Amino acid sequence: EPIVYLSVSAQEELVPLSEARVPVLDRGFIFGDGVYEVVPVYAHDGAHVPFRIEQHLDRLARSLKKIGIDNPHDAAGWRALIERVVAANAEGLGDGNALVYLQVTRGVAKRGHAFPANAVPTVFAMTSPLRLPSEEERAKGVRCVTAEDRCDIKSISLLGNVLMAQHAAERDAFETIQLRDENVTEGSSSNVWIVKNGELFAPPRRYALVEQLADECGIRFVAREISEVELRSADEIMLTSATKEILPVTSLDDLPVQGGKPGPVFAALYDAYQRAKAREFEQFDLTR
Amino acid sequence: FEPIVYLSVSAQEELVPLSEARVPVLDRGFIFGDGVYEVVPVYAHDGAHVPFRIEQHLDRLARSLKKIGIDNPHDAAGWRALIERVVAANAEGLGDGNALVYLQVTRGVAKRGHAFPANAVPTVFAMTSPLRLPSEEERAKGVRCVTAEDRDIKSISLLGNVLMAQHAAERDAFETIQLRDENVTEGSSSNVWIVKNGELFAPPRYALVEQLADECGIRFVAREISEVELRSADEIMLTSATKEILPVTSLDDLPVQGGKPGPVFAALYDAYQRAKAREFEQFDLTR
Repeated sequence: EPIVYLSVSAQEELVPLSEARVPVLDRGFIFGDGVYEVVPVYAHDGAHVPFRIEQHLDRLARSLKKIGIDNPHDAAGWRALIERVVAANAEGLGDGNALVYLQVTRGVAKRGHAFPANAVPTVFAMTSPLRLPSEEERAKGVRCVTAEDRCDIKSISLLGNVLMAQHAAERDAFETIQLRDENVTEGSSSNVWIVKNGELFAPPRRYALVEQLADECGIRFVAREISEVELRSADEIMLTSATKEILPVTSLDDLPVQGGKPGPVFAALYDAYQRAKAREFEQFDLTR
Repeated sequence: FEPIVYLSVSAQEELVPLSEARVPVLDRGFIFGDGVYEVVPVYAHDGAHVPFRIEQHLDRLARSLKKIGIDNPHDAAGWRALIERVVAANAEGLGDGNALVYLQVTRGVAKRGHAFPANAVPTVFAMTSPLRLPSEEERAKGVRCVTAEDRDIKSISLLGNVLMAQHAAERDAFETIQLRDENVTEGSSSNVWIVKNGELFAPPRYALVEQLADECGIRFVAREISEVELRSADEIMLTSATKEILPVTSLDDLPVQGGKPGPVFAALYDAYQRAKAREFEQFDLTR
């Protein structure tokens, strides 16, 4: 059985794999909020010798810096941890090649996208046998296929969204509205709508609920690209999400949205949102 | 009041205090970010807690699971019952406040490998949390937003890489080489190199393969590699810490040139082994 190292909330253990478990609100589990590095450790003369250990640890330090996690160890500290985990697995590795897998996450906190204040990184390290490609694979070569490089789903690979939410928090902002090719896409955790001349717009697929609310109110809706210039000259801007319901945006990059007050299309859609709730409450009361 | 959460791992389920709820470290939600989530608002009304648009939320969940090839653990009724259960277990704690239910499904626990594991059993996690809706003042005054560009690092948000590794597996291939704007980017778990007229190329930003090239006298250039250039390359290679360097001799069922590994591969592979040899000799000397 693999013996692994795990440090969570500043407590560490070196345990059989079957005993190693992480809290469900670790941001590595909820948000994919972490980095990893793999160090090959080659069998040689009855020892296990890490390869390019300094370059790998330098890359890990750069990955951590890139996402704002303070490195939990200096180079000597990581080497010692690697040495420890390999030696604890000596019998299982035998004289075969191995790899050391290192993972660091932003740690455990209440679920929320931006960086939490009081978080201590989680560190996981394990070693497993490494089977290099065969003489035959090397002699014959391998087969590859091509595909288009890869959004439409709510996945838990959310490091992107985390960084955009942190981007907003750093600027004392509620949300980051993202642009691609001078067109509006979405917020880190919300959908974006605009109003011009009493009509409602969203980027091309919309969202059934808000479309239904617009319909109810007699407000025309069209999904089409919204340019950055159109966003900055909108009559209203709104955000929606399950947890935000619908909210007006009245300042954008520190400039006011039209007069800086919420507008009448926001007021109409917000009241319609509350009627949609009222109707579900009434259906609930009837069944009850 | 300690929140009570639901957890199902490797086909075993429990309803436990939050402080007791933990998942195996090799859960693919932890290692690869390989999973989806849904949030259902649960509003306080007349002493009860009433889910809002629960059918729409569960339909989205079902579609997302299907999209990434995870078997859906419940039908709509089953999900509604689980949600009802989790909320009732937390009744005392929610009081007369609004709440949300957070549902998360991952591909489950296996040996670390990017492609889908055989007979994997999905992990399910559900919890409640208080929901504080925006204030009357936030609604009255509105909120402040900023803008940024929508977008390099070895992260554990790897669901895209998983899907590209599985794409190769589905096709009995070793790796998927990705194209963007008809230029090569990278493999699901490797870097891609080509050779043309004895020169080595990689897409623009390995120090190691560049070192190996230099040792061999082989000119290296980082520049965009088009799909056309990839398909007509003299050699194609993949690199990673665990693959070292390997020759690609077939690409989408067409041979790479003659279909056999070429001389630049042979040179770089031997240089890779000399780099290992030197690290061993330095180790032996300090030992």
